Amino acid sequence: SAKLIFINQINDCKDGQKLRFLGCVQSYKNGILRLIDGSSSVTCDVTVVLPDVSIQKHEWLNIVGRKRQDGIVDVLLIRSAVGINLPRYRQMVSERQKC
Repeated sequence: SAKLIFINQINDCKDGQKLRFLGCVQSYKNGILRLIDGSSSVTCDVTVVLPDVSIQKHEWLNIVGRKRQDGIVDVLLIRSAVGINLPRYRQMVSERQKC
């Protein structure tokens, strides 16, 4: 069960921790997906190209992956977040963390 967090909290987590977060595609080249949320960013290693994951610059994606070290996440699964209500998403994530 991945901890749902913002990209700006990834560096607070322990190496090897499973995480789920949302990020906007800055670039996707040669196996590396650079994701940004506001002023925070994370480099995501999409180590294997698997079926059914269509990525485009500037789209928002939901990532489940493992933290490798600060700023780097090994990806486990990618789901599209087209149409996501960003402010509501942030309130919901934060509400769970208020727990």
